[PDB]
Amino acid sequence: YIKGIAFDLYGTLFDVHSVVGRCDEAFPGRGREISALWRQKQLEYTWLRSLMNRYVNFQQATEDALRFTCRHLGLDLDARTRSTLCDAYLRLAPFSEVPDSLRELKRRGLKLAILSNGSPQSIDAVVSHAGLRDGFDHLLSVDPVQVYKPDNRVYELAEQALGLDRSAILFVASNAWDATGARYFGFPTCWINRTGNVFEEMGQTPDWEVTSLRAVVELF
Amino acid sequence: YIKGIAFDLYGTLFDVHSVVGRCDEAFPGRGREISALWRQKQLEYTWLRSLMNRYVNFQQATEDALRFTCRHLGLDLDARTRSTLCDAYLRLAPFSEVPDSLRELKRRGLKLAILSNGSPQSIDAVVSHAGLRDGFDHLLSVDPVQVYKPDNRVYELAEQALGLDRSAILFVASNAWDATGARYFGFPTCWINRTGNVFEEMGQTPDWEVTSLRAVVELF
Repeated sequence: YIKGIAFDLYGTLFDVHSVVGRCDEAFPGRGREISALWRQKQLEYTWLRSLMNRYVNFQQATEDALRFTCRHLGLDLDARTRSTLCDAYLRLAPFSEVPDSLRELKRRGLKLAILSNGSPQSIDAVVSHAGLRDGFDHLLSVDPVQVYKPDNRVYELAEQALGLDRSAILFVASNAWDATGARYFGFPTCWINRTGNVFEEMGQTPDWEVTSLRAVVELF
Repeated sequence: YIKGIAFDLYGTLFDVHSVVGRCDEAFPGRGREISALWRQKQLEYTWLRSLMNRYVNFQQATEDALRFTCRHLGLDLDARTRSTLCDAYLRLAPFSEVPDSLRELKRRGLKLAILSNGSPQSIDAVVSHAGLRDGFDHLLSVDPVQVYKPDNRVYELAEQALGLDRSAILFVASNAWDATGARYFGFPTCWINRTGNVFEEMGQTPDWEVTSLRAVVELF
């Protein structure tokens, strides 16, 4: 019996493809190439920094990842362009079904929370901009723990804040690596696989695999 | 004053491009595509498994990564092909200058060791096959620590086995992420950048950047 739901932010509720536009507007033609690398370095820097115990918040990791991407592509990223592209993450667009689904889940009397790598500021900005702030009971950031996902200390944070046991909290994630972690932690996991990717080969299998949040609403 | 040198194995002393051949022989035309993904999942699985505290040796991680790669490309990887491709890693070919350089470093009275993610069996096979076994004082595997690089517990292992303080051990690595870790640990680091890549954006900078081991020999 689930009483709450924890959602990953970037790539699950909000689409990061929105960034490719701003990237191509700054570096015409290469927008897709920049965004692709940026996304990869962003994740890599959070994983590697947590392992070396050298933490910096998501915004710093994002700035560092962009600086590496441009330097790696030979692109001259000036100060203002840097700030501009990085500000794009504060205006992501929610996936089409996201807004209506959040309302229905909430209406069913479910506790809804966000467990993201983003800083408390980032998370706030993104959800408020999309005007979805009111539909969330908790907006959790990994920041207080000074470590990123998939470190169990991050997941534990969701269990504490919601005041429920992990077995009554559903974990919804688009990244198969994130779902693997939460599954290892003990959260019953729902994987949102819209693009038909395959799960990671790290010993885990989600409890549910759906194509969008729509299937989640109908799970209740 | 350096008294010993720790070397990363896969990609630093021995070339993993040797695998692309066996891959293309099994799946003609797609050999490069398979190898590329395989290498990436291999590293990802070691990082993610260490973070979830769900360790399996390098050989297992390698088998799992190949199984994901083929399933992800739509390729039918049968049991025998699986074993065959995986056995390729036990026969990698050392970079051209590697053999002669190892002899000169050793001749200079330097303690030489290998600190690799590979299993004790893997490491042994690879170096013995190339006939370089005798040029190494220690062949260290992360296995005993039950965790992979860049976890500091892995690096500490090199400092203990060589019986020297980290400041007298030179760390030679081709992967900029590996060099970042060893640099954080305290090892004076030499990065072997043959293909002109850029260093990672994780706060570190190697002490030396060279194009091959040749420059290392001339460093003494």
